[PDB]
Amino acid sequence: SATLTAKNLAKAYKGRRVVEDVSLTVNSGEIVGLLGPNGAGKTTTFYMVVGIVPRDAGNIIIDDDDISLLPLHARARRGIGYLPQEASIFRRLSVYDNLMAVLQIRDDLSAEQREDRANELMEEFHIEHLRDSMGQSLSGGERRRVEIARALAANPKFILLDQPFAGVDPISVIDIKRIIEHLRDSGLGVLITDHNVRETLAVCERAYIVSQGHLIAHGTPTEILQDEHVKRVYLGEDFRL
Ligand SMILES: Nc1ncnc2c1ncn2[C@@H]1O[C@H](COP(=O)(O)OP(=O)(O)OP(=O)(O)O)[C@@H](O)[C@H]1O
Ligand code: NA
Repeated sequence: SATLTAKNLAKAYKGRRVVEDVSLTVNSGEIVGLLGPNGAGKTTTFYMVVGIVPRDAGNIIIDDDDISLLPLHARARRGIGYLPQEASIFRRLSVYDNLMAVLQIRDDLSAEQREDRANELMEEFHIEHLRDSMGQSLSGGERRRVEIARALAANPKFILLDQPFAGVDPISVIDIKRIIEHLRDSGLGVLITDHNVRETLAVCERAYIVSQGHLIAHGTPTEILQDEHVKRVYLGEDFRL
C-alpha cells in the first residue's frame, strides 16, 4: 500500500510563477488523473515529481519518506517512472533496440529476462511487426506505443503518464487503457494527464483539475464532468462527454 504524495509544489521561470501551489496523492493500485487547460502546469508538476526540474518549494514523499532531495536517478530507483509528453524514442535505434535500451538499466533483470521482457512488451503493444523499424520511421501513433512500452520497461512503482493518448487512434486507446488497468491491478499507482478528456476520465478513479498553476477541483470522473466551474474554465460550457 505505497503512497506517493506531492505537497505545495511551486515553480517559477524568469519571474513567472507557472506552478503556484499543487498538491496531489496517488496510491498503489490507483489510477489518478491530472487534467486542465493548456499552460496550467501539468508537465511542470510531473517534472518536479520525477526530478527533471528542481522545485522552488514543496515536498515529494513516498510512504513516510521525504524524497525531495533525491536526484532523478535516486527517485527512479525508489519507483518513480515518467512517460514524457515530447518524443522520447531513439531515432536511429530499432523498436527492439529502443526497448532494450531501457531494459539494460534494470538491475532487477538478468540478460535473458531482458530479452524476454522486450519480446513480451512488443506483443502486448502490438508492435512486433515493427521490431526492426527505426524509431524515426515510425508514425506518431506507433511511436507513442513504443514510448509507453519503454516507460513500462523501467518497472516503476508509480508511473507518470504525460499524454499517453496523444496521436493514438481510438482502438489503440482501448488497448492502452487495458494495459493501464493491468498495471493498476498489479500494484502500480498511475498518475495520468491527457487532453482526451473522455478516455482519460474513463480510466481514472479520481482526478485533479489544474488551471494557471493552481488546483481548481478534485473528484471522481462524474463529479468532475458535472462541476459547472470545471465546465466554464476547462471543458467548455457546452461540453458533452
Ligand atoms: N523553461 C520554461 N521557461 C519559461 N516558461 C516555461 C518554461 N516551461 C514552461 N513554461 C511555461 O509554464 C507554463 C506551464 O507549462 P506546462 O508545460 O507545465 O503546462 P501544461 O499544463 O503541461 O500545458 P499543456 O496542456 O499545453 O501541455 C506555460 O505557460 C509555459 O509557457
Ligand atoms: Na504538457
